[PDB]
Amino acid sequence: ANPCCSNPCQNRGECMSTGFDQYKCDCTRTGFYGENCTTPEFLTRIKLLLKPTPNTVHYILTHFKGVWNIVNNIPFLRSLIMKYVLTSRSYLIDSPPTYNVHYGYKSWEAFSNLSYYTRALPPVADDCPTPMGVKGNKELPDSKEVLEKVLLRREFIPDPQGSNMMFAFFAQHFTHQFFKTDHKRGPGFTRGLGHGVDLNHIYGETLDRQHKLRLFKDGKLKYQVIGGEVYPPTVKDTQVEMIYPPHIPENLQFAVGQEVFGLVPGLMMYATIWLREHNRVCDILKQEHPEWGDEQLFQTSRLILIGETIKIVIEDYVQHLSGYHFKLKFDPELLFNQQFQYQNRIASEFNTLYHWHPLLPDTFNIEDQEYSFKQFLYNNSILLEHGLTQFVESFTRQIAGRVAGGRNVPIAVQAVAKASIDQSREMKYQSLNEYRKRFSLKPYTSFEELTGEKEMAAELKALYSDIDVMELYPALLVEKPRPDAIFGETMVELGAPFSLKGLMGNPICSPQYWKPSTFGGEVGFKIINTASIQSLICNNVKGCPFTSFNVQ
Amino acid sequence: ANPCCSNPCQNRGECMSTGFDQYKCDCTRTGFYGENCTTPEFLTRIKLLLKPTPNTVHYILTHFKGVWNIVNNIPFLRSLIMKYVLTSRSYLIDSPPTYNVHYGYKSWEAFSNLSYYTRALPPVADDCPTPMGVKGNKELPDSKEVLEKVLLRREFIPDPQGSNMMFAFFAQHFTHQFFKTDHKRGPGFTRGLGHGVDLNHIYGETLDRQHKLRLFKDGKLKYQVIGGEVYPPTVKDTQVEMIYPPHIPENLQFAVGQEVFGLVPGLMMYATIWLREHNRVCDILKQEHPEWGDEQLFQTSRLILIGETIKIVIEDYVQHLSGYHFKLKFDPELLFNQQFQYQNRIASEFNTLYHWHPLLPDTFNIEDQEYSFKQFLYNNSILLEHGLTQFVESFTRQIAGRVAGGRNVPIAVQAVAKASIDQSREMKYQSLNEYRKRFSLKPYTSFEELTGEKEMAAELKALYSDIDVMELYPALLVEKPRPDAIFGETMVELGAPFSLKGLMGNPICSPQYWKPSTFGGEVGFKIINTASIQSLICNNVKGCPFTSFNVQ
Ligand code: HEM
Ligand code: HEM
Ligand SMILES: *[C@@H]1O[C@H](CO)[C@@H](O[C@@H]2O[C@H](CO)[C@@H](O)[C@H](O)[C@H]2NC(C)=O)[C@H](O)[C@H]1NC(C)=O
Ligand SMILES: *[C@@H]1O[C@H](CO)[C@@H](O[C@@H]2O[C@H](CO)[C@@H](O)[C@H](O)[C@H]2NC(C)=O)[C@H](O)[C@H]1NC(C)=O
Ligand SMILES: CCCCCCCCO[C@@H]1O[C@H](CO)[C@@H](O)[C@H](O)[C@H]1O
Ligand SMILES: CCCCCCCCO[C@@H]1O[C@H](CO)[C@@H](O)[C@H](O)[C@H]1O
Ligand SMILES: CCCCCCCCO[C@@H]1O[C@H](CO)[C@@H](O)[C@H](O)[C@H]1O
Ligand SMILES: CCCCCCCCO[C@@H]1O[C@H](CO)[C@@H](O)[C@H](O)[C@H]1O
Ligand SMILES: COc1ccc2cc([C@H](C)C(=O)O)ccc2c1
Ligand SMILES: COc1ccc2cc([C@H](C)C(=O)O)ccc2c1
Ligand SMILES: *[C@@H]1O[C@H](CO)[C@@H](O)[C@H](O)[C@H]1NC(C)=O
Ligand SMILES: *[C@@H]1O[C@H](CO)[C@@H](O)[C@H](O)[C@H]1NC(C)=O
Ligand SMILES: *[C@@H]1O[C@H](CO)[C@@H](O)[C@H](O)[C@H]1NC(C)=O
Ligand SMILES: *[C@H]1O[C@H](CO)[C@@H](O)[C@H](O)[C@H]1NC(C)=O
Ligand SMILES: [Cl-]
Ligand SMILES: [Cl-]
Repeated sequence: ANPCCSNPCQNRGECMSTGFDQYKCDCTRTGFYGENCTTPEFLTRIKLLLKPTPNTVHYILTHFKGVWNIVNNIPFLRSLIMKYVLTSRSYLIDSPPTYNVHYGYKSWEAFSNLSYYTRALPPVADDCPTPMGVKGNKELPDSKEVLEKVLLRREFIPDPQGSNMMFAFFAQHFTHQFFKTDHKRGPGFTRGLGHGVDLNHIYGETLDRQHKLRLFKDGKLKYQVIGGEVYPPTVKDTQVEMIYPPHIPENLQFAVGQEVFGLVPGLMMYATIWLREHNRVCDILKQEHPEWGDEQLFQTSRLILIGETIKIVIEDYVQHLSGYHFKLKFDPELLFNQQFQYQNRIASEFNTLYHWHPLLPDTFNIEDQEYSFKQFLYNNSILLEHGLTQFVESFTRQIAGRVAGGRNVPIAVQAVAKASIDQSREMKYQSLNEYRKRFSLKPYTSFEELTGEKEMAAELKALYSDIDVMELYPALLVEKPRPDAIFGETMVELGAPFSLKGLMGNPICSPQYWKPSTFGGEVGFKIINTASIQSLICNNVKGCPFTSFNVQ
Repeated sequence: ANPCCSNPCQNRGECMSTGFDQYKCDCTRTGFYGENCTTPEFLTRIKLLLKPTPNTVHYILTHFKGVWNIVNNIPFLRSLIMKYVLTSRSYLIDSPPTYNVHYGYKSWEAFSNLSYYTRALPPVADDCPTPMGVKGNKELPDSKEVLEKVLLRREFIPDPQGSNMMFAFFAQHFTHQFFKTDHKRGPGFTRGLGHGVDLNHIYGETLDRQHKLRLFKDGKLKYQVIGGEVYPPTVKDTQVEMIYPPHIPENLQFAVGQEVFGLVPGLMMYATIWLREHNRVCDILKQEHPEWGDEQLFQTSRLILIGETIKIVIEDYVQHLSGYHFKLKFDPELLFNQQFQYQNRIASEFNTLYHWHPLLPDTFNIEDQEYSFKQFLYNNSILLEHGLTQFVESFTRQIAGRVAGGRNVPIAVQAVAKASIDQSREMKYQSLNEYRKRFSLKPYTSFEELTGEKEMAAELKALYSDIDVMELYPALLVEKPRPDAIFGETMVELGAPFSLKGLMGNPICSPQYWKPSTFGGEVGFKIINTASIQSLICNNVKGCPFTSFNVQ
């Protein structure tokens, strides 16, 4: 019965009830006016005429490779373009943040309480007649039916962009520092109170956990040596709580910053690589600063690793998944003459869209072994048996699955996929098309337009009836991909703003931090500015195997 | 020991050790270069040449009233000047924040741990040969001797700016939402995790406390009615913890957001006024929104009261203490085309400088009574006996003491003033002159220059020996005042940056919050934009007595 249930205000106008059955739209700074903020100002009309579509911009970025090779070697132009990428994306994110699962209006509680994920769109109010507001049936379709018909994998569909298992596990490892759902409280709550790239998945969320993981000599993290190789220490040694099933013996209960990283050896591979990297940087800093104590060595190494992470995420990881011929750049100085907020709050919708389970293969192929999900999960003995070198060589060669395009979620994780649907509903997510509008995208007018195809589209129409009631999460996984691409339009145009804002919003990118002295001088600073996924592997994995996020 | 102990890097350059007995200065973005960041770039030379001193700017702002009267009535020019006041002041504050009591270098711990006050200047390292670094004697002078010789009141010295007890108690009430030292941890730690104007001193720091203070009908806060007058509810009724001696009568144990506010009736006066204001705003919003529930009424009223507070602080409180003929303005829109960070971390030095105990009179004069400190402390019966109307009338008439100029701290609070000195030392504060340099002020070259007189200067020279080892806090209280002013140069040039940044950094000032719908529509927004100390009192105090921050 909330008069704002229909989501009447357009173009980011805010709806407020003015009585039991009346509403008012606040069109402040939208560029539009009128009852529903749909009448454009003159300069807004000009902007809408000139603005190219995401599909047009994507086409330009993924063609003309010869022209981009030239542009990439003109620093002024590369800087200009990267600057526009950062600013245009970041403008789509509210900062300071606004809504959350419990607040569809701005409040001090929603602003101040860091235990909530924020919300890019407010929840559908509890008293609205339908799940999506006023459109659709009284109940959304059975999530098991949605899952089985259009999400579950029949035959494995490989990623045409050539993403590999190094990419899949990097995505999981990296994102799991800021997607840490507090299941005790609910799906709209997080345990990652840093709300970004703080490397708590290496160092621990709390000071007591950090201190249990630290050696307190030379800035270093605790470790063990097994057959001459460095691995994280044990739960027994450190008293650091981890999630393991009872059958895992004490010697295989590795303790790392993030309590869930014993789940799969792919996570423990990266946990081990980053642990080694921290201790490597400690050695470098000690060489430069014989006068420094353990605490400053530890803290400075952490800041360097934060920098390395952001560098690799932009110039290797995002570079790869983007598919662009343009060479992306990690350069905080690009924002120093721009309006930009050095802060971030993690959005629930960002968490939801990043459930990239179709990346996962049917089996995990290491050396000449093909491990099932059941064999792979909670099995660090696989890591010890093969070693990091073989893990990297094998993961670099193994292709990942396509995320968009439908029917590619492995059956082994069907319950996780269903949970993503169900939890979106619990959190009262607005529809796909509302989210499309929120990120300046044209609403889909049919299910065939969404999928680019007839079969799944017809299945969805029978389930949902109205395209305006289609849900965000399943839509991301069935969406028509870009040509030979891993993702469709909605994934990129939502994903990119959340991602780049989260990376550049870090305080190390602010002008008072982005200085050599922050990182122990020019040598420390250069570790950040020259970091890559290859360098990380080369320095910390025996033999310096070749690696990349693309299969060969 | 540490080669950075002498504070060699100038002009906000950062010092890093490069060995046991060698340092480097990082002059990045300072405008200077060379070993100590003292060689200016050409543009810096020009800016230095043209830039007027604070004393010259203060002169211009406090003279030429006829010209300012014209300026104040030309909106474009008033906006231009206020914009420059906000941006030039805020530029002096590091945001995101950097140092704290435990970290003299940037670290993730210092950035992320909200339990610390931040630091405008890093602490003097523990292994430095002297308290201030390398200058001065091995120990600072006896703090009791400094207190007695130059701080303690002989005869009451009234404020020549005419500040009254409404002003004094407003300062105390307002600032104690963000100065809440966690004495269990130490003077460098805070319990005010909002780090700004969140009105926790009305609503409680934690959700548990807030919920005990709330009525859960119509958005309102609980209250009691004594002699037909509204007062805060009791500790017994609410179960909220307050600090009171055990003998205080049950009905006089008033429970409010801030646990210390039973300390003096002056604080409880403002607590009662704001409580009434919250409930008054609830009534207004209920009339506008009969469809709204208790939670939205409560939250929206809180946001409105935050706005009212910022409005009153700038346009009444700061306006008064500034002494300027220019009419200051609370207008978030002034910053929308500027680079500005909507965040704040409370600085330890801001806490220290705001210990304005000389404001306090020898006795508290209400109606025909003159209460001693002993009679006034923890004595809410005084408030009940006289009533709010009489409190306002009396405190509007009673003059407060001068803060600068020396020898005006009442002996009744001598232990608090001594603690301010001792805790500054414990927190390893750098010297007055280092702080002056940090805020673009010229170092004092003698004690006579500091005080503008001979007697106190001579006592200080005998105690401290070197002007470069004079301490910040006692210096603020002995500094030569501006002509017929309450403060000297150092108080204004340090206080203003911290103050204005804390006010404008609030999320309600950000573009996504600063719109009518945030506050329940134009009716709510108007409450903020028309707020004043006179209207606060008129709306909530029987008989609408005249009030002001200056004696008439
Ligand atoms: C390696 C095999 C994997 C397994 C066995 C697995 C399993 C799971 C499970 C059981 C959950 C909890 C779901 C719930 O709350 O009910 C989860 C959450 C999640 N997964 Fe995976 N997953 C895997 C790989 C990946 C990959 C490659 C990604 C790509 C980024 C990913 C992204 C996520 C995200 C973002 C969450 C939400 C985390 C949170 O909110 O705490 N997962 N996964
Ligand atoms: C009215 C009588 C007042 C009394 C009896 C009083 C007493 C005290 C006491 C006992 C403390 C705690 C000291 C400590 O534990 O280290 C304190 C702190 C403080 N006082 Fe006052 N004071 C009064 C008025 C004022 C006024 C008018 C101001 C003006 C702003 C003020 C500013 C402060 C500040 C900023 C603190 C530090 C708060 C914190 O960090 O927790 N006080 N005062
Ligand atoms: C942030 O919000 C959550 C949700 O309201 C708070 O968690 C609740 O706190 C209340 C009051 O203490 C408890 O009674 C509930 O059991 C908590 N859990 C819920 C409702 O999920 C949390 O306290 C808030 N955090 C802060 C810092 O205030
Ligand atoms: C913020 O920093 C303080 C100071 O280091 C932390 O408090 C300490 O916590 C450690 C580890 O639990 C204890 O050994 C000390 O007793 C505490 N010291 C003091 C002075 O209180 C605090 O835990 C940090 N807060 C957060 C959120 O990490
Ligand atoms: C020639 C390529 C220039 C690089 C800029 C493109 C980076 C992504 O630019 C995006 O394009 C979309 C459609 O115009 C907009 O909706 C987004 O706000 C914008 O960030
Ligand atoms: C005529 C003055 C109108 C402009 C208002 C200026 C408000 C105070 O401006 C201050 O002046 C100081 C001395 O120049 C500077 O050091 C500070 O950075 C600046 O904020
Ligand atoms: C356009 C008008 C410019 C006139 C500016 C008057 C400058 C007054 O400058 C003087 O500077 C001294 C600095 O120590 C202070 O002690 C004096 O109080 C102050 O009057
Ligand atoms: C309220 C005063 C309590 C402390 C006073 C004793 C400390 C001695 O301090 C002295 O006080 C004299 C009298 O004011 C001054 O003439 C001297 O300059 C000063 O050194
Ligand atoms: C989380 O998912 C994504 C998907 C696509 C992205 C594309 C881009 C490029 C650089 C872009 O078009 O902005 C960035 C981040 C992205 C994150
Ligand atoms: C906390 O103590 C102060 C003292 C002086 C101030 C002056 C000003 C004016 C407007 C200024 O010169 O900026 C603002 C705030 C101030 C706070
Ligand atoms: C505003 O939207 C409503 C429904 O959302 C529609 O009926 C109405 O016509 C719109 N008003 C205008 C003036 O366009
Ligand atoms: C764990 O992996 C090993 C190989 O390292 C494999 O032989 C074993 O079967 C796995 N454990 C389980 C429970 O499947
Ligand atoms: C408290 O105030 C009352 C007047 O309201 C006064 O008579 C009494 O002396 C005071 N109590 C104490 C303990 O000083
Ligand atoms: C700073 O370096 C200068 C060189 O210009 C040197 O003369 C001076 O001694 C240094 N600083 C100090 C602490 O004197
Ligand atoms: Cl990302
Ligand atoms: Cl202030």
